[PDB]
Amino acid sequence: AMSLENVAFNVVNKGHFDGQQGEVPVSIINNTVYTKVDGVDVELFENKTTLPVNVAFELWAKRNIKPVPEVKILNNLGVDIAANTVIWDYKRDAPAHISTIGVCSMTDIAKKPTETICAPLTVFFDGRVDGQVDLFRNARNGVLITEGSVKGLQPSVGPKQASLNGVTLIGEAVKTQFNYYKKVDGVVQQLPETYFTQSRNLQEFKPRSQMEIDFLELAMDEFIERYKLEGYAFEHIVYGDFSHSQLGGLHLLIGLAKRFKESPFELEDFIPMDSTVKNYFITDAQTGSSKCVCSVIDLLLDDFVEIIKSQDLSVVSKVVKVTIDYTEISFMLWCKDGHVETFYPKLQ
Amino acid sequence: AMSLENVAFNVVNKGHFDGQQGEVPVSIINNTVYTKVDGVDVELFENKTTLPVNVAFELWAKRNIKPVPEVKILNNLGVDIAANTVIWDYKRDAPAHISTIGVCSMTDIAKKPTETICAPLTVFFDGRVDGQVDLFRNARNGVLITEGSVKGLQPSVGPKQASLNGVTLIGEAVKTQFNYYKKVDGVVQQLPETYFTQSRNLQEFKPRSQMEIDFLELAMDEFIERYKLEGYAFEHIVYGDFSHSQLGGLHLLIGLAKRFKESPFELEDFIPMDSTVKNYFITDAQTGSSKCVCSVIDLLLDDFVEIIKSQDLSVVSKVVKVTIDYTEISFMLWCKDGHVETFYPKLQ
Amino acid sequence: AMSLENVAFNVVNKGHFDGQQGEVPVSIINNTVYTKVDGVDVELFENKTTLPVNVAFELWAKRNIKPVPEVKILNNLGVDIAANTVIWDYKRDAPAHISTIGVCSMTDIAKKPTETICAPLTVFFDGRVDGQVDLFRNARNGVLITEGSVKGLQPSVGPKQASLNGVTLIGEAVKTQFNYYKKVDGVVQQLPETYFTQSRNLQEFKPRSQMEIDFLELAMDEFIERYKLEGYAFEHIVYGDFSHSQLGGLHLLIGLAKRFKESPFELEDFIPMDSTVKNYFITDAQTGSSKCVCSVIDLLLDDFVEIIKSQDLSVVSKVVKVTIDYTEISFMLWCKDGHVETFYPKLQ
Amino acid sequence: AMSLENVAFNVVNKGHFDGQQGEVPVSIINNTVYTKVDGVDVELFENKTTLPVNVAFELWAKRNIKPVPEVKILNNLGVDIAANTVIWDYKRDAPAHISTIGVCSMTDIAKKPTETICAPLTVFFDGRVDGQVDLFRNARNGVLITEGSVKGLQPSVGPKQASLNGVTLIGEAVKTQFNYYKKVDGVVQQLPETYFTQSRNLQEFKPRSQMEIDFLELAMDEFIERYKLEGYAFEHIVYGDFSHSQLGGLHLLIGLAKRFKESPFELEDFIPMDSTVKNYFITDAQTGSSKCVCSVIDLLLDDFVEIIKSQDLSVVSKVVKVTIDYTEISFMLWCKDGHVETFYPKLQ
Amino acid sequence: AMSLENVAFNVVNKGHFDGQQGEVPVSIINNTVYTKVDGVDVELFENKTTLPVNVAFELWAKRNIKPVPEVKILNNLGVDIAANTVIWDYKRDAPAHISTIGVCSMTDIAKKPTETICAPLTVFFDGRVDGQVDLFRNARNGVLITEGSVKGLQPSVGPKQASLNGVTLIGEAVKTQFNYYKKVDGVVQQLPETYFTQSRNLQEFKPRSQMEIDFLELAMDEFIERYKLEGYAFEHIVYGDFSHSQLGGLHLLIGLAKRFKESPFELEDFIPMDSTVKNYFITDAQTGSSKCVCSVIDLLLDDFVEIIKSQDLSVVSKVVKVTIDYTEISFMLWCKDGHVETFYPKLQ
Ligand SMILES: Fc1ccc(CNCc2ccccc2)cc1
Ligand SMILES: Fc1ccc(CNCc2ccccc2)cc1
Ligand SMILES: Fc1ccc(CNCc2ccccc2)cc1
Ligand SMILES: Fc1ccc(CNCc2ccccc2)cc1
Ligand SMILES: Fc1ccc(CNCc2ccccc2)cc1
Repeated sequence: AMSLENVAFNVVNKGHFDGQQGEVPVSIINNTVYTKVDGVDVELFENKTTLPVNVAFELWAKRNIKPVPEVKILNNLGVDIAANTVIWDYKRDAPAHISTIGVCSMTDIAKKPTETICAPLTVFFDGRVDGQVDLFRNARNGVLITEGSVKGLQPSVGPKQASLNGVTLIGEAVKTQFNYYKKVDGVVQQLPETYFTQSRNLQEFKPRSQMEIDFLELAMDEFIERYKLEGYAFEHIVYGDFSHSQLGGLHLLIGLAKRFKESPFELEDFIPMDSTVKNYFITDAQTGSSKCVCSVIDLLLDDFVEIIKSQDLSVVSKVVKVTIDYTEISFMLWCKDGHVETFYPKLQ
Repeated sequence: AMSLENVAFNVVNKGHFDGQQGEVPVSIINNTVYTKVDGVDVELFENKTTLPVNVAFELWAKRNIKPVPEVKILNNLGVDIAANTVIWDYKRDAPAHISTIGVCSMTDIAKKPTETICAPLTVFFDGRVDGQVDLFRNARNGVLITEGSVKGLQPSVGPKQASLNGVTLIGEAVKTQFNYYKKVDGVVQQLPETYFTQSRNLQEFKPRSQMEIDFLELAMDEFIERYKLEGYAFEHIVYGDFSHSQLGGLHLLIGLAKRFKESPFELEDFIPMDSTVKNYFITDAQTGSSKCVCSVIDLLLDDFVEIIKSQDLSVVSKVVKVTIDYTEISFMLWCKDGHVETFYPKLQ
Repeated sequence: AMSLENVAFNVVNKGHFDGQQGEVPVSIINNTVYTKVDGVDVELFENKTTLPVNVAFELWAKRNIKPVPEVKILNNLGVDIAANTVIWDYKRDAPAHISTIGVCSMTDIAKKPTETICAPLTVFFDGRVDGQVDLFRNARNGVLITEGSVKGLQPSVGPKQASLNGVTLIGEAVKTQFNYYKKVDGVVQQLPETYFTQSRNLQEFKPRSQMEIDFLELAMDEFIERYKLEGYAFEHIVYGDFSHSQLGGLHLLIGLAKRFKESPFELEDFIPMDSTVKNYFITDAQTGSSKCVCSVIDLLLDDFVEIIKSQDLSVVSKVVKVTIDYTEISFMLWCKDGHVETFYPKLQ
Repeated sequence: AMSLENVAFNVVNKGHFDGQQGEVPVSIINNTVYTKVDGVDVELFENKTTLPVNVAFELWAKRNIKPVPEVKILNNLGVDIAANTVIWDYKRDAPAHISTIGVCSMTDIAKKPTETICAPLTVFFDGRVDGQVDLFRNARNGVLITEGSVKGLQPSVGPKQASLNGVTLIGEAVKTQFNYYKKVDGVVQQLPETYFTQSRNLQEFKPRSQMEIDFLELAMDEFIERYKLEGYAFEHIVYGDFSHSQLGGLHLLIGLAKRFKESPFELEDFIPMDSTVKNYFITDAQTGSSKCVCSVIDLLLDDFVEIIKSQDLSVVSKVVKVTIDYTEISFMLWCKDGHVETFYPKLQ
Repeated sequence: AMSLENVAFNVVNKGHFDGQQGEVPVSIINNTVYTKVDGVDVELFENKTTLPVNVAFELWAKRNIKPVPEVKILNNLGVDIAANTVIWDYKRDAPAHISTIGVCSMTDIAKKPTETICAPLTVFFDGRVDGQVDLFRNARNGVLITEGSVKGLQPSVGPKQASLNGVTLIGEAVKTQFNYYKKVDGVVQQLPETYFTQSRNLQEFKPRSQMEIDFLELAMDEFIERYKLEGYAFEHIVYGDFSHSQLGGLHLLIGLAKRFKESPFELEDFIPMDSTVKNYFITDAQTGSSKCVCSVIDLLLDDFVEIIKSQDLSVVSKVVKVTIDYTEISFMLWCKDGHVETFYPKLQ
């Protein structure tokens, strides 16, 4: 017995849709959902999605309030829909999927993922929910996350971090590291050996290794000397080159964070969404150096060092493919006389 | 247990809100209420009101589908709100009243007209509903319509016509003529002696007396001779004067209807609402004569002749107040040498 | 090379999208698509769909401008999507299907109906287009219309009428009667024996048989005597019963059209869409008789007489299922002492 | 002292902006301007323009309520702006010009047409307004309409018809035929010899010559014999050819009007604006014949016969340029063995 | 070959419109431009302008991504339009000019600034673009910025700072100080000797002279003693007077910045735009002192000291006109017994 007034009642008294019974007066004026509280209209939800206001309101209310995989991971693993839940994309203020399975009468393509309409879709199953592991086994295409082992199925250990209500974190009171499983056309497909991005903020950056603690504390010349990174172009790639009108390098987020405490800069996120490699139109406020498309990845500095110090440096220009967050991130490695010149996450 | 989906279910399966149980998927895109019918969004309601889309949707669904007094009569009798119903203003595509009594949680000022909030409002009571006559007796201010006689109360016989779902008609299968009662500050008022407008369409005009049958059939000179209307300016007032750049007269709808069969014309209803006297920016397509504000009343021709012959014709210009549809309509009577020049419903 | 400006160029110079090259300046203000014509913004399209303005603009521009099956027939045959065309629903001012195959990059689920995403959808194939008959043979689910005979396949002769640009007509200069074929899970289905609705307007009604010519010309008592329809309740079912406050019967459009010449009435199409049985909130302007849900079907009078005389009249109330426009329409047959009382298209 | 509330006061009490003083409460909800009338919001204006709601409201209120040249004539004469008035385009529900001279503070480029900003614009001057003829003399570019003769200036007699409040008419109580004058770069131009379109409706068509009276009354074979039009392709050009799937000809509105009495048809005005030649996506309801772009001109039949008989019929295909409504209209004349095949207003 | 999809393709792959070829799917829902990225709609632009969504999208995409003069400077110099570029007003989230020259088909008044329509407009020319200096020479009215000297033309050295992508900065890797030239009616007009505002933030304030370093470090009494500013009312003008219910003075931004580190305050920018003198409705959170219109200018403290210590202090109240950012900023100087009382940027 689903209604706009019942969804709004749950939002008011529970913080989200909890399945409780009751109704509150609701008014819809344009893209905002209001509720009458003692004679005054109070704002409950503002629709920033491409879905009707009341439909988006309900999907937001029915969002998954448990630690869930980050949207970048589920996209990298080809997820089209989520089974009996709404994975909310907080980076886009909209559902990660536009169609649902057993969530909202307006977006539901099916009530159960067993329906033949779901067959060609990679459905996401949450093993922490009863019967979801069995549904993964019966579905043609899908992705499964589990807290433990699923008998017979070879797991892929995922990232330490999951997104809890938009807050990406490594769980202390909750489990955020999941075992991942994928199926394509009924066959369990083996997930590749992968690196993971650390999902850190530029303004809230914290080092997660001694190399990262040393990068932010030590100066450019002594860090490169301490970690033997001579001839690997860290001065351009990680640190940046703001001397000319076009910003040079600055492809690792640790280098951007080190730069941010000295000089502020405008990172224009021209495609606001979650991805393994993010692109920004950067403008440096101190020098006036700028780059229209500055591809930035947040790898653990040790992992970027392991990738860069595992490449052949004798080719003028070659594509270096690396598996990060399950997807193959192609990099452009440029060399000269046995030393690196640049190594950026190649733009496609 | 009121909801958007339940109101929409009733609209789909019953034509209006009938109190039935059930829900249909609803989507709100801007000011339109849609419903999913076999995978396609079908339009259910387009909000032309100043109220939120879903609030207006519900009040429209909960509209009174019985013959009710025309909004002009209800305004003339100073009604503010309706008791336990929604009088829908089809001429404005909105409720006749913005606040309700026991209809919608969003517009309800009270659940029962007995509440002290209703005390200063002239509440409309429908005698055909059980207990509404008793509520009129207990209310401080109000208007009551009844099909029969009320104990002790002296009635006022209203118009022959009522509005059934926007279609104004004189009932054959239903009763449309009501007894009217009014109360101001607890005191049963004596309603005035009044004329009634006939509420006819220009394109669907039908004569309702031998004088009206003769007006439309006979020529100007013959009709005025037959009914001895010489010196009463019917040639200007009723028939019209399209010889100059400014349209002369044409204040009675019977003369507009006679004119409409011969030559078409543009009536610009610049204030779309129901009123005893309607104003139109008229442009005659044949001659090119026009009038910015052409006040038109639809009186029975016999009633207009009775009013015009009941006047003193010795004043150059005087205001002639006539009680029509219970309200006092001011007319401007202009005379010259004992004869009328014009008699129009005063632009005030 | 698809763009908003190119679609708009085609609309301006060709009347619809014809694949021509060129661009015109376009401006989008809210839900309207405008074009600059000599310095003035001219309206090109107003979006009445649930899709983004520019997406709907393109699908409308790319609509099928050839006689196509009526949306009621296509729904009745369970069609989900059209192959390499846009069937435009003129009764809803929106595409008949929200997803396309090889039409618009925004709505396209696939470029060709052979893609595995189309497999569970009943794709509509137009035999008049090269290679569409072969695609029907290869598709798992689908509906096929052809002007001629298909090798091996047993046809179903459809309605005489098709919809050409929203104008339903029986072709004289074009062919509008199609052979229909259906496939479910790869198996060519045997379509049922069906009656067809005549798709006539209330205001533009024309008789299509001597019985219909006699119905509109003769009086109630004479027609029923001439065609020996005594005891079949035609006086209530077809003609109508406007004597009481609730309109009795009036389920056949021929009786509504006969009534319309004498007295006008308000048909409130509360679910604006194309269907075999249409429901209307009717209000008769002469009597004041009304019905919230008045189910109306436009069968050829001969076909309704053949259906009503092919029934057992000994049950107080039974459901009579009739295959009309390929779908099973349930009727409610009410009898008393061997005679009919009512026979309406069941409100279910 | 201009305000939204004062414009709205004038609209309510005068039908349009008359310069009167006073204010009424106004509320703006989205694109509609409402006014509070006795506690209920009444709609005053719905913005169908590309301008802000209140700006468009004011320009509409300040529209020219005198017979003015039709927007097709004003465009043909290359007018950009009107001097101290608003020419309202009723075919587009918007001002004919987006910028004003002494009308609205929001759209005003200048308070007087003498300002140097107006210098490169062809300003329209209405001779019926005091001082407008003198302003035409002083302006660099402009168009002037007058009821009488202007000293020294050689006139161009315009169309018999002008547009009075959207109603195109030939004045009986007003003058609608104007003398036209044009100036380009300070030089009084000699306007060309021109034909005029008759600006008639398809549904409200009236013949304006004996040839037009004979066209609508006589049959195709009789009319062509009476007026000796053998070999001029009137059977295709004027009458139409609905035998094939593509509608043949039908370029003259008199032939469309003759056709309309017999069979109805859908004229899709895909570019809603006023022009000398109008294009329509036509669909004939009887035959099912259709044409994506059917160019239609309303010339007096005598003028079309004078044009078609004034041509050389020995070229397979040539462009025939005709001055109509002051603009050069290109026609495509197709001949074969000394006879016409088609002569349509060229799709360019 | 300009299109919405091509502009959106450039925004996605280049950060701005770079002239590249290609298209991405675009959807417009209300005032937001979305793009389909792997089946999910990602937001690309939200229209905060008074222009149509797609028109504003294109002008924003085509914005000048080089250091350009600040909008306050170009307004002060009377600029109406920019030649073959879009100067984007980041303080208003809209183009600095509503009409373009060779940028967008919808906003273009001309393709080249040489067109006679541009003649009365002060067109902005960027000398850094090939042929723009020659176009300035040929234009009737205009403003020209150059990095070097233009033979014969007497330059005006502009501000040290220019706006690079909304970030106002003094160039280190780019040149931000330009030579300015102006022409009025074909004549090169001599630019006045002017002071420049420093364009600093209240929250991000940095001193740019020893006097400013001393103002923020030293207390009120020792700064005024060190710089001999006794009897010049710096205690009221620069520092502020929060003792009464109406805030006293606080007209220099350096004084506001000094105050901000001690006590926070609400600066209500009631006219959000770039100007030499900014007005704010200030409310001091600590004391509760407030001023409806508090005019604030950011002059270098040395320049304000040079202006105040160059005035005659014997008049009770006089207007002191000073040229700042090329425009004459009139100040109100109030004196008493040879000492200043107040000196604020006079409100007009
Ligand atoms: F839970 C969900 C998480 C993410 C999504 C959207 N992923 C779209 C995609 C599909 C195929 C390949 C790459 C991306 C949908 C639901
Ligand atoms: F049923 C209804 C019918 C009419 C109304 C609105 N009447 C407004 C009014 C109030 C006082 C004097 C004049 C007009 C409200 C409900
Ligand atoms: F051409 C088209 C015509 C019609 C449609 C929509 N039919 C929806 C439907 C699906 C299943 C059963 C009943 C109705 C889609 C495309
Ligand atoms: F009164 C008016 C009537 C018409 C207009 C608009 N005419 C636009 C145009 C300009 C140049 C050539 C062709 C068309 C503006 C005001
Ligand atoms: F690049 C541009 C920068 C600024 C503008 C807007 N300046 C408007 C103005 C005009 C006259 C005097 C004062 C202000 C337009 C384009």
